[PDB]
This record gives sequence, structure tokens and C-alpha cells, in this order.
Amino acid sequence: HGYIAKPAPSWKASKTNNWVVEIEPQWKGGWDESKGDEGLLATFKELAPKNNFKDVRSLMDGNPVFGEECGFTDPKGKPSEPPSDGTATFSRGIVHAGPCEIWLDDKMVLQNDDCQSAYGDGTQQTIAVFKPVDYSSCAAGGCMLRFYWLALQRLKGKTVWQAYKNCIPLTGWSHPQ
Ligand SMILES: [Cu+2]
Repeated sequence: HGYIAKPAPSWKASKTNNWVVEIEPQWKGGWDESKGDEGLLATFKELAPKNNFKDVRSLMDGNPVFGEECGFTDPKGKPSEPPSDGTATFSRGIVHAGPCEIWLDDKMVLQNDDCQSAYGDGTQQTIAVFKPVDYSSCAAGGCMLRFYWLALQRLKGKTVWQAYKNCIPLTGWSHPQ
């Protein structure tokens, strides 16, 4: 669970830290025979090439089983100012394994194969901070920040994929290019 909280999102229907969908793994393999978060990540790594995986945005965008574009967030909301410290801040700590990434329009500015280990302490109590995030491209016209997170979790011994998506419009100081 969680959303990028800084820069601040706007909400369409409800403020919520929920996933957009919770689905079976899309890649056939031995998810449930693996153990721990390490096993979930290793299964993902093993299956990704045969499934033509590039990045989470490519996996989710236009793929109906991943649900609504932008999740619960409103891309037509009031634009937020980029943070001045090269970060984005999550709403809580990160407590599920799996890859996540941040885009500013069509520029991927941050990516990690396991955001849980990279950006938090595995507790929901400690706020996760994404860094480095270079917002400079947003000067020309602002930008849409997009966050994608494919959380891997076991629910009663059964692996699921949870999709988290945010769209956060950001301000910019100069004309579009
Ligand atoms: Cu969760």
C-alpha cells in the first residue's frame, strides 16, 4: 500500500493508498513454490526475459488487466511543485517486494527492481524516500509524474500481483518544447 505523497497527488474519486488491481501473476511459473520475498523477486527475475519484460510502465500501460490509467489519482488535478531536494516521498514505508519506477512524461527518472529494499526499511512506519529524482526536464511546460509499482505478495500462500499507479501533474517555469 501507499502513494507518492510529495509531490502531492490529486484524487479522482477517493483519496486512498489502495492498489488498482490485485491479480494472479501474469507469467506462468513457480511463484507459490518459492519462499520469502527473495523467492518472489527471484521468480520475477527468472520469468521476466521469456515474457519480454522491459519495465513496469510497459507492462501496465494499455494492458486492461492492470486497470484504470492513473489509478485513483487525477492527472487533471492542480499541478504540484517539484521537491527542491531531488527526491519523491512515499506516503508510508514500503512493505511489499517488487519493482517500481518514476517517469516524468516519457523520461524514466528512477527505477529499482525491489523498491522495498532500496527506499525503505521494510516497515510501514518509516517513510520511504525515492532518490535521486531529477525534475529538471519539467521546466519546459511542467510534466506528468507517473509512478508504477508491481507489488509481489503472498495471501494465504498464494502469490498475487498488486498494481499501484499514480499520476501527479507538476508545475514548470518555461514554455513547452
Ligand atoms: Cu499493501
